[PDB]
Amino acid sequence: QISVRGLAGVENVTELKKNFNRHLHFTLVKDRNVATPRDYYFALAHTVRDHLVGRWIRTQQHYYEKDPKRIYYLSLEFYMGRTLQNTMVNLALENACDEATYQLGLDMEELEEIEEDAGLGNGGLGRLAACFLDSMATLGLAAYGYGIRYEFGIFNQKICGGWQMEEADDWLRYGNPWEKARPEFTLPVHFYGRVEHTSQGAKWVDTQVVLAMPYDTPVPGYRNNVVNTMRLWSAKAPNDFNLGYIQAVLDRNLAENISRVLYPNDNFFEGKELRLKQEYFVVAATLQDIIRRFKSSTNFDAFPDKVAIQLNDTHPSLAIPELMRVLVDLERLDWDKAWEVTVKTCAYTNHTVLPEALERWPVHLLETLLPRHLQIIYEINQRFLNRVAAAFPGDVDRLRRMSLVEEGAVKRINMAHLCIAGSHAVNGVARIHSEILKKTIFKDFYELEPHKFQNKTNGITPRRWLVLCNPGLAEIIAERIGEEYISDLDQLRKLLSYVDDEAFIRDVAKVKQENKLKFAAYLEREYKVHINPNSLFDVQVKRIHEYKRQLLNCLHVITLYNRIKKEPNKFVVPRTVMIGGKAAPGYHMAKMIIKLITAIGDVVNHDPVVGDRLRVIFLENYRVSLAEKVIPAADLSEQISTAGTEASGTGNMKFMLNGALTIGTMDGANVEMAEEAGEENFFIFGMRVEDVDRLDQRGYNAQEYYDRIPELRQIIEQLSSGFFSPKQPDLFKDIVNMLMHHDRFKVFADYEEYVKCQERVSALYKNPREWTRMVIRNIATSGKFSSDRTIAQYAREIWGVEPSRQRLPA
Amino acid sequence: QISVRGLAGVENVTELKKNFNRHLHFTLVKDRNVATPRDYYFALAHTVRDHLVGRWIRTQQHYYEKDPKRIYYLSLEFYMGRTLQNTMVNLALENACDEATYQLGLDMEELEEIEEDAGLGNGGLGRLAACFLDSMATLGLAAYGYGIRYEFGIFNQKICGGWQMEEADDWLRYGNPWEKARPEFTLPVHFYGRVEHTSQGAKWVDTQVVLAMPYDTPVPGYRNNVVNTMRLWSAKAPNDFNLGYIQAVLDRNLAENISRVLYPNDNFFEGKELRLKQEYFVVAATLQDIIRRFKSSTNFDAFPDKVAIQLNDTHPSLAIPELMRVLVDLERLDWDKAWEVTVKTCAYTNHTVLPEALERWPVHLLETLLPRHLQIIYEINQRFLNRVAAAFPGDVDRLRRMSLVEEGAVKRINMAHLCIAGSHAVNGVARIHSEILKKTIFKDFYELEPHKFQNKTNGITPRRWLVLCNPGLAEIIAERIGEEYISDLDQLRKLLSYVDDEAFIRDVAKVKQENKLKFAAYLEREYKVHINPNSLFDVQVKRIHEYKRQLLNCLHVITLYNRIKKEPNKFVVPRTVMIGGKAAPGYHMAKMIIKLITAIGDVVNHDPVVGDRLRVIFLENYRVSLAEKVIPAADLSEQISTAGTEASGTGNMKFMLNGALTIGTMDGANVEMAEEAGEENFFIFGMRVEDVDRLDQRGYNAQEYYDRIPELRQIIEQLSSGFFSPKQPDLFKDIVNMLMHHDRFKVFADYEEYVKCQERVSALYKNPREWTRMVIRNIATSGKFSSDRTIAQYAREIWGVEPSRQRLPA
Ligand SMILES: OC[C@H]1O[C@@H](NC(=S)N/N=C/c2ccc(Br)cc2)[C@H](O)[C@@H](O)[C@@H]1O
Ligand SMILES: OC[C@H]1O[C@@H](NC(=S)N/N=C/c2ccc(Br)cc2)[C@H](O)[C@@H](O)[C@@H]1O
Ligand SMILES: OC[C@H]1O[C@@H](NC(=S)N/N=C/c2ccc(Br)cc2)[C@H](O)[C@@H](O)[C@@H]1O
Ligand SMILES: OC[C@H]1O[C@@H](NC(=S)N/N=C/c2ccc(Br)cc2)[C@H](O)[C@@H](O)[C@@H]1O
Repeated sequence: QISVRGLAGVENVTELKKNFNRHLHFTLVKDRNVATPRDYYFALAHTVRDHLVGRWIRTQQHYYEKDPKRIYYLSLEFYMGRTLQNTMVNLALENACDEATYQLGLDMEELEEIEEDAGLGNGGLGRLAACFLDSMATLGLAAYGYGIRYEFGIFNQKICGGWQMEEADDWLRYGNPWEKARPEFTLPVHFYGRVEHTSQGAKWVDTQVVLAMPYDTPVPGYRNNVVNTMRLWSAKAPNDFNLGYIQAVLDRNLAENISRVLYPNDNFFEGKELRLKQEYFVVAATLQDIIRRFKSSTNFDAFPDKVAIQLNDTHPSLAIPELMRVLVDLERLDWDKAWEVTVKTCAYTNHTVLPEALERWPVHLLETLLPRHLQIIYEINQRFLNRVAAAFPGDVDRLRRMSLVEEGAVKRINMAHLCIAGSHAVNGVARIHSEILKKTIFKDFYELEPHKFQNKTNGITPRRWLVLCNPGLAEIIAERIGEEYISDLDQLRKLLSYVDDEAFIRDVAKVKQENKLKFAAYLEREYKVHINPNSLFDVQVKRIHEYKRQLLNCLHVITLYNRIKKEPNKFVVPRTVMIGGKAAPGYHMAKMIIKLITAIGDVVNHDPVVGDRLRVIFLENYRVSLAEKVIPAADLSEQISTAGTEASGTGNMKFMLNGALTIGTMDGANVEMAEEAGEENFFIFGMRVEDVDRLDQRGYNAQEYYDRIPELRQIIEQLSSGFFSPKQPDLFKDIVNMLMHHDRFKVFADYEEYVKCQERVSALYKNPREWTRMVIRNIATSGKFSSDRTIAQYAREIWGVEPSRQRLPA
Repeated sequence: QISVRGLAGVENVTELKKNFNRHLHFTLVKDRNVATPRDYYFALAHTVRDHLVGRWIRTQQHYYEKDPKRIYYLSLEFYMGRTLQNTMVNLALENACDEATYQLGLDMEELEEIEEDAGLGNGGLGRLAACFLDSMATLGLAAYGYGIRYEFGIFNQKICGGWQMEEADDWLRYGNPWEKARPEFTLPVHFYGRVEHTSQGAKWVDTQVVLAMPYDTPVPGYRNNVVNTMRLWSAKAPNDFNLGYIQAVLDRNLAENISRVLYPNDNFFEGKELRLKQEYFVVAATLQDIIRRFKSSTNFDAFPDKVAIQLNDTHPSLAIPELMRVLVDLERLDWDKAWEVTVKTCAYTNHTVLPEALERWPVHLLETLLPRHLQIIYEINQRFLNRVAAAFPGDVDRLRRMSLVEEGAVKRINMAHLCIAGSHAVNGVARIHSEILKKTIFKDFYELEPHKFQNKTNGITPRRWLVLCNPGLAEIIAERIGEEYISDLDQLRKLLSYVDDEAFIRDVAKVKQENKLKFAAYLEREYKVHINPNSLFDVQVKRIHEYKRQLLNCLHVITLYNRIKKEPNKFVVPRTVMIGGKAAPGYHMAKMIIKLITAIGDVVNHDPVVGDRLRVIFLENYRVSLAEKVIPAADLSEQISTAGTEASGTGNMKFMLNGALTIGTMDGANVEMAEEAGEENFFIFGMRVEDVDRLDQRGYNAQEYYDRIPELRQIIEQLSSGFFSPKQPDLFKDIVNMLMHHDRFKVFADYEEYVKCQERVSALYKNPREWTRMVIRNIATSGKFSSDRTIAQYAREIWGVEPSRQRLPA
């Protein structure tokens, strides 16, 4: 039907149809009489996956013959979403499969909805890993993603009585057609035990063993015939485990619990032993696999020439002492040589500045679980601190600030300090974030080793985040500038010469309207909720966090409601305000915020005076597949974190690429987005980082704002008095108290500017032509935010490898 | 190569080769450079399984269109062994696959060794279920096997220092190519809760729910294109289960533990809650599936015309009150009608008379776990006992003897009594066993309802137990009488006219010698143990039980050793004595017996004076795949249970079919085997049932035997003094004490006759011609012991269905 979806050739369509029937029969053991919709999905998945196989074998074979430097991306999170459409897109099979299924009497889009998200991540960090894998394959890098195959991913969110309920994400229940178990590479991982010092070095003995079994998932590049591997480890008990009899067999569950569930606590570091076990498990299995592949090329001098390990935050930081352990204890390298190898191999990416999220493991935990690693960390620390002492003689406070070991009630290891010490490169994920790292939280480290600190501004893949989710937009763009932009997103700049083109303006606006109608219909069908598709779609989707300031959004919503109620017969630009995102299960304030949003909806949506001029909807179970639907439909992207708190954001880039305008603070990548598009084409408001700093020095007094802004006072009074919870008048007392007395994120301080800026948004929307021209100016300058650009920068400036857009033979 | 293995046509071989390569590539994601032996096995399994698919779909479709009466065989055990060769045999694909793999440079027999046994049973009862499934498919019956998909089957047995060690049988670790998950038939099973009595009947409420997910395995008939289903249930937690967060997800293991492991305690009934849960789980899921299929044909009068449920022992006895529960509580049938339906639907097969194996569930367990079922059982009991009281007025002791409820310390439900009450047919498994049921343990029930009691003598499938495991024997038989005997085993009688045929005598003896050489080589290669292949292979393989009297065998072995040591330069017929079998992990005496056997081996095998004249080997990890190897190799089958204790035995029939002579007591099916072959062609010794009864009346005094048999005294003295355990002189004091003071199985009482009978065995073996002629007389009369005969009897006399040897279209 549409051009960017590929050719639907006669031969290909015929072959797809016959392979679909073959799989239905031989693979699913069904005929058309008894086949369920799920059977049809699986038949299609197997049909498509067959096309990856040759490319996958020949890609890995090529890496064996050419022996390039290998990139190992270590993450505890890979937020992949669905795989079927992505695979079809990257293989140019979409139209052919659509035609083939149509002729078989099936709707392919309906089949696509059957696939579970691989929800193996929490939010931005997990999704970044996934975009990165796609870009590495598209850029022809010999790259592997390594993580954990969680049996249960991020919980499914249900809203019951306005409250978040969690249910287990049993995503493997029907089987996963995109994975291949690799039992021949099953590896032992060691825990507990004790250290013995012999004549010939230390030995880690009396350990408990858990097996690590790998599962490989393909990562296809965009039409280049490259298929890379994501290898995820699953925990398996050894067969003699605990081996009264019945109990011993049942107790195998204990060992296998390691890979059972993704930790969803993205707000607050919890020193939980099971989490520590997960972190070591992925690291130990991965490093043995890396070393095996390196040997199948004695001389570890060449190790950093053939291996790069990227640590996605500090979660896999144990790679540093584990690499030392293998090199010193097993390979018998001297300490200094081993250390040089380690440093040159490892690089570390930081994803946050919030102190409560920093991993600081109690020493007593590491002592019991990983006694040899603790010893190694102590030795790393002593040698590192000796370097600090030599560089800054007499600066004793610097020594305690930089120590990997934190003294206090419980001694802790600061994993970020370990990562900086043991890496040749440290990067933040947006220019302002990387600057904050050099100036504030890692200032001491920057002063010691300034060459280590880099920036790598985040990006998103334009395959999933434009071609897949918004084919209508991709197509009208391709009609004018061709298809090359899909793997060279900077080419979108050519769209600037179309900002005055009446045909293009009409098409951009039409695609948005179509996306909005489609989403308005998705809401009615799957959720029985009714929305006005001519309203401005005002969207804030992201995990619920105080720093992300969904509360500020709530305050605006109530302001709009109160203004309408005050002057009911005055015209206002109709809005559909959509907020969605999951709260970490133990984060009380975040759960209260969700309840607030639904409570506002309950009042606003049923007020007859309001009509269809304002609607507040909580988007349930926000996840990658829902993002693919809502983002193309959005007019306004809410990116309103307190300046200095959102390291980068990536949702912001998704909205920019898909034709929404952004209202945002100068925080994270918003700064660079505004810089690319021009500040005139962005709705910027609020404190800058410097203003926040000024406010902290003075002391933040929320009362001052309450006293001087009558509209804000009214909202707080409504919240306190039970206007939004008639039967539980004090329901929101925690929220009011926090806002009034302990708001780390200065919600009131940005309120006035936010509301005024929102008025300017409404003003522009009244003029559809000018709204759309500004939209074109955003899309046209979104090129920098391709993860292809990000990955090319990692490759050249950190990994020491050249990307390549050249095809492998088909 | 050999005729009974089918045609290796050019077209078929070419197609097998190409489908093998297709699976290696597309299914296993490998090419020949990196493929492991296990990959080759899987490629072959997938190639063969493709051939089942059309037949499987068309068989089930046929049952839907013709709507025959369906047979549901309920068992907690299905001891299937390996599936690959069996599938090839039943599809006539063996030679073609052998040729195809040969041309690809692979040894098919080597590939076959890679397959794990499906070890979903303990011994005879589990293996009987498997033979029965094969026969039901071969006889064209619309039959389903229903059980549990245990994650862990019978433990793998390791021998360490002469002691049994158990390890988990992780048989699904690499995936099972013979199963298809059927998620659309996932069903809820209820536990705990409480009963409410409303205006309109009882209601079972506040239950905990565990999901039952079915997995289908094909059961191919012998060359008739019939493929029946074995459906095994797996336990799955519902998604809102226990839904702090992390723990709730980890706790899902609790629910799923139901299908985790097979109970291996075949010696002693343990009232363990988890076992009770397994029993209800299989019953509840199966009955819903049965009823669903029955409705997809309101009127339950026709239920017994369309449904037969066979209960394999009392393990699925809860089917009776569960059927009542569904009929009364859910369908609202009156009690008496529901009961009539239930009785006409259910039949019960008893497999033992040993009191300690009888299931007697504590009332307090059923009260908590299954409160409604207990109420139903109480009501069944009252109505049943009212019938007893009317039939035998004033016989108050009969009332307490026949009650389903046993009074005592803890009240218990006698599940065997429940099964008799609620079934239209009760059968034993060999003529003498069924007689014992009528005369002793169920005498009261027989007197009340004599029409209910039947015999169905056990059988084995001649597909697995001749064609598959002994193709050489199958072939020399087919050369003379054709191939029809394979599904009509009575035709083996035609071999009687060959007992004087010199060519046939030579061939029978040659096949045995070849089997023995092959097994002698298997022992050296996989276990590094050295045996003389010209010795008599004296084999006792079966689970270790006091009643099976492996100890009696041990006493003979020691007798032979002592006689050799006494007269070293006298000629004796060389023997290789092989004993194998697993002991239930909590059965101390059985574990002591294994240690005794190995301890005897340790002395006997290293005595220079003995030479290669006597060797004692413990066959480690006896299981179906090992039985397939050792049984064809055996000369002498040890079937030496105390008369009245082995209900049937089936190992006995396997040896008879494969050319071993039998030394045995007149117990179980041995009686009928001797009757078929003629007593002159069997080595019968020892007490008959009547002699055992006489001895019990008098009182069994082991001392008397010890005092009057000098050779027996010597052995006991050697055992006591530490001759067989020099470093732990008292190791075997438990064994001696048991033999001397509390031997329920009268080992000493059969000793003299056993030893004398064994002398007659040695005498015959000295004359190979006469040995072989007697062997021919055994094989030729083994026809009655085909499970095809057994199943045809069940079909006609219990299920009310006619078997059919007619082909379905290919
Ligand atoms: O879903 C059923 C099972 O499938 C198995 N896959 C097998 S046998 N072949 N896959 C081949 C394959 C071919 C191409 C791609 Br692109 C990916 C996999 C997986 O190993 C199991 O984990 C899984 O549960
Ligand atoms: O760079 C990608 C994105 O990274 C995000 N960091 C995230 S999701 N950390 N999660 C941390 C975490 C900690 C413990 C657990 Br258990 C789970 C998650 C930043 O907040 C975004 O600004 C940035 O765009
Ligand atoms: O082993 C990998 C997985 O395979 C799956 N089988 C699938 S997808 N098709 N089978 C088709 C089939 C075709 C013919 C026969 Br005869 C039996 C099964 C099973 O459902 C899983 O339980 C198993 O783990
Ligand atoms: O009819 C087939 C065979 O049945 C056998 N019974 C067996 S294996 N019962 N297992 C009972 C059992 C009880 C509890 C558990 Br937990 C496990 C097994 C008889 O002993 C044989 O004589 C007979 O030939």
